[PDB]
Amino acid sequence: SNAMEDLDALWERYREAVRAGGNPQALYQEMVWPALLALWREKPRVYPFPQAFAVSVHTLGTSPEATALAILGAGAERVYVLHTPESARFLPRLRQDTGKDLYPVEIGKSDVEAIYREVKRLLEKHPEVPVALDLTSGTKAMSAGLAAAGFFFQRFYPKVRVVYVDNEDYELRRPRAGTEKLRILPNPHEALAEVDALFAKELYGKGEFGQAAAYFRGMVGRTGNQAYALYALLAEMYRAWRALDFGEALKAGRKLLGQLSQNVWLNHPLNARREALEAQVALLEAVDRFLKARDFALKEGVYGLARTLLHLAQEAKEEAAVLAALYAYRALELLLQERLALLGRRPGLSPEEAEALRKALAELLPEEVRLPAKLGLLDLLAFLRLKGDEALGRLSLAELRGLAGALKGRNSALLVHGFDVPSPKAVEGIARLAQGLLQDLEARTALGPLSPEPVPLGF
Amino acid sequence: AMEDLDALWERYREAVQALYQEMVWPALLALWREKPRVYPFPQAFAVSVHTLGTSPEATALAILGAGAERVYVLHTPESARFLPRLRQDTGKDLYPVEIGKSDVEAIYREVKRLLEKHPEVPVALDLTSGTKAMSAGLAAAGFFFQRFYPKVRVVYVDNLRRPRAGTEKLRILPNPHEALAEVDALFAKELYGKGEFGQAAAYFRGMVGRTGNQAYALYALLAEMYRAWRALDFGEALKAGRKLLGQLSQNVWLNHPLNARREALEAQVALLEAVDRFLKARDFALKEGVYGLARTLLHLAQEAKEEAAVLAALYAYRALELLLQERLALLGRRAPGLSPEEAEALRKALAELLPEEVRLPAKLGLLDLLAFLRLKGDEALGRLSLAELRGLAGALKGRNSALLVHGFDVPSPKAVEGIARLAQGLLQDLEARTALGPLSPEPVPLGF
Ligand code: NI
Ligand code: NI
Ligand code: NI
Ligand code: NI
Ligand code: NI
Ligand code: NI
Repeated sequence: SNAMEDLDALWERYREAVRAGGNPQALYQEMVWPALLALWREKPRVYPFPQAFAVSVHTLGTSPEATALAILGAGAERVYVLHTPESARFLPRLRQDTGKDLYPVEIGKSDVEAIYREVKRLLEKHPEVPVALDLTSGTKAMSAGLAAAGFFFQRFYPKVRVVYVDNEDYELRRPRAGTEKLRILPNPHEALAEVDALFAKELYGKGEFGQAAAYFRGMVGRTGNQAYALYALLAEMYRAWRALDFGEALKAGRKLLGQLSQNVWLNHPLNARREALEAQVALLEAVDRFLKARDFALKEGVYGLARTLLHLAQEAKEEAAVLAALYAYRALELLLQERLALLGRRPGLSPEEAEALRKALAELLPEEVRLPAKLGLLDLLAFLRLKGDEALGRLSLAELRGLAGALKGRNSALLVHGFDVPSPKAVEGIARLAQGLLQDLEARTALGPLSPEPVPLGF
Repeated sequence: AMEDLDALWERYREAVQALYQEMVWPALLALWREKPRVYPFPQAFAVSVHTLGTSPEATALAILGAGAERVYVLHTPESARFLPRLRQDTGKDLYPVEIGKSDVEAIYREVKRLLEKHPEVPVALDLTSGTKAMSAGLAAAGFFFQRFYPKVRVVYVDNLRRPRAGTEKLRILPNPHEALAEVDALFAKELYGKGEFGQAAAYFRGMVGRTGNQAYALYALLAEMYRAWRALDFGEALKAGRKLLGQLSQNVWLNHPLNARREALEAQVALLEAVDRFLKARDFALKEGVYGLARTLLHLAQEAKEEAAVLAALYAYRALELLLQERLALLGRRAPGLSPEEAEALRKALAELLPEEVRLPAKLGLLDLLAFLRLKGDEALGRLSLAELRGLAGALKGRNSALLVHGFDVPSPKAVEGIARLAQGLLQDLEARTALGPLSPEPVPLGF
């Protein structure tokens, strides 16, 4: 590699020329710079891994040489030079040492805002190709602004990379001739493994449990730390729980508690809220078992199911009305059914009862109106309240008559058997009624801490 | 105090580098000590972190300017020889931390540790001194961590051959969003790409509020149309689509990027119109609205298949039910159109499928409706293998048995999958018998 060799020889000759005592600036300009330029012309030195760039953008200040090296090292077809007004005079020489067509763009020395604007415009212009942002030359504000722009815009233009010419200083108070290397400045997200936890925590606070679980699981692979696995389990539980997959939720929670039990994890932050987690997993057990059993005697399973549905209805209430009404309807139906289970039957209708019920329903809304084989929602209200039901007897008639409209419409909704779009006031009425019943049932149940919200992550 | 510094600078230029030291330095120092000059708007800092390269003076002025009680100095091997002068000029004790000159990841690690140590106080990250990799690294770390430590700020000392002594200003470096409002736009696009249509709509609305441009109001109407569509509120979706279409008709917007997809857009809005008609009439003669409703429900089922299997089962059940009901409308029947020879024939058909004493409810269920439609030689259903009808029979019986309707079952993914495939075939058949236009399926690309 002769160019490299005759260059090292020129560096030692330079050493002796400055040891003799000449002004080393001109001795560098004549002795060294054309051989270094030659070395980078023939074979650009890039690290850590070689890359192809379609576009390169370069801040420019006092030192044209390093920018020339950076242009040659990125090897882009299209080249932009973000330069201060003073350094425009350097652009012909920059054009000559480099042999590229340059696109100059003038920027004030303190104008960081303009750096941001120029990067944004340039990425809108080149949105699908690898782009190199070279911060080597310029004021601290220009270079830091370019790096900050690159890393920020990587979120929307993932082929952007930030680069710079790393020079190592080695008597001769100057970088050694052949040691400069074009490097990629690593993104802080890339370079810090554990910061994924921050992202995960953020996503956990907003209830996006699946994505938080993904961040935790991948962090296990990257950093090799198994504590995050536990966090993953937790998020997955809350995902399966919110998805009404109670079996998957219970499985994940049991695995999590079994991990929290080992001595190796006694100091895991999740052990600080261990009581609440055991209460929640207990809820999951009760619900899973009640789903298998369909027995309305197990009050705790009915409670967990209904409460989960009501939580989902309240979360859907503003942006997904039809969904919300579906959830709320199933909750209220379950709760009324447990009320009936307090009595004898699930169908046990005597004719004195059937007649008295036609009376009750008729007086509510015409006694000719007929009653179906399985009891409706308002049907169920009338049968239970007709039997003086404590929480259903407390009902106000003003509310009752306005609910009556919503209660007939349960199977008639878009997502069950009909085409109704729900009236939001009807959704709120169903939800409020369901909530009062949920509270009465909660009173006659054996409950843990009763913590609705997911557990705080502890870090 | 500062006028005095100016007098010293004119006297400097007249007496004209060590004379910059002796003449000017302690007066500049003293100006920064007495009242530090911080811009654009001053503030207090609890923690200060400084990279240190070859220029200890600017770092001294930065340490004074930030006014922090705890000062961390991130220095190179060489830079250690500057630590006394720093302590002498600032009059502060310093926590030194050694770094390599291009060890950027050690800068990132240090900032991370220091922010874990000080999570709820204003922290100034000063990049004035250091290699390009050190300063760029500190700025990058500051802006990245700002999302999780909002009180972090990045700062720097802003500057004949020397800069005039009184003009140095400790400045706060803005992050890109602070300096460029329009990037909230980019955020919108990302949300729009992920399906969170409401948040995209709100973003575009705010952009109209600030920039005063109505094109982003068109984008907001687009996102709101898709949000209402996804929520199965076809009235509001039809509303927003109508208005937007009327705008893209107007001449003021002839170059709007959305017009670049108008042929798709129109079709979708027509679809909404059809659906609205159907929903008001409950009349299965309106084939277009049936197709639009069933297709929306099937898209929702597919997007919920992985994570929300219960919800996806509900969606797919409703789609399949609507499609079978339309197949029934072909024969001019509904839901009660039974005669005894037919009911018995269906008992024998169903029993042969699954024991010939089965009960048929008054109103037909999914499996009952399907077998009945075979008993009437309906074409699309008639070309099912008896094997796959046996394999679908279980999932077809659980129509009202699912957790989200009348029962408690969790779906097997094969059951939801098979019901969604059956409904898909019926949907293609109905697609032949409608004219819904170009009908691009996914949301139209924003066009920027
Ligand atoms: Ni040679
Ligand atoms: Ni990550
Ligand atoms: Ni979401
Ligand atoms: Ni919640
Ligand atoms: Ni039903
Ligand atoms: Ni989709």
